Amino acid sequence: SVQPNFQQDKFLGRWFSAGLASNSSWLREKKAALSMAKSVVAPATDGGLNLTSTFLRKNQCETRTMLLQPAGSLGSYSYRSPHWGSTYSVSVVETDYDQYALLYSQGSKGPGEDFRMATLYSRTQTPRAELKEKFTAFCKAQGFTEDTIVFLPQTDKCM
Repeated sequence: SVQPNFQQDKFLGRWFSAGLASNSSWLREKKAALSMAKSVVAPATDGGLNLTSTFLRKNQCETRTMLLQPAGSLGSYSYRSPHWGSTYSVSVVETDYDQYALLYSQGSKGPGEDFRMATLYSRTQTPRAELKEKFTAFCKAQGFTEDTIVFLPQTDKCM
């Protein structure tokens, strides 16, 4: 269920984490108390991607980097989390490269297999209405209910 003819080089660069849906209420709640700054997608050695997220947590700038290892079809990745004792499938399901990308993740190993999440990445920090609806429509088709779909607070700090 990857974006057809996915081109990794065009997915590189700056993105803003503008929305999320998840079946984990804990995760949604933790994320919403953060303020998202910017994300950066960079090439990784294994042929995949390094995803670096910058955010505000209790008024402090924080950064986290995740290695997205190539999995199957181009646009699909695996993320290993030692903390969660789990591996997650991560897929770029839909993107036009220059405005939005929709990512979908679910566990593939360990207790994390119970976990599902959709993310809206936008090239602009405030996405147009058309892009927000693209995200909500995707989330609804994937069985996320209305109150599990979150638009995330943003910040201009940390940059």
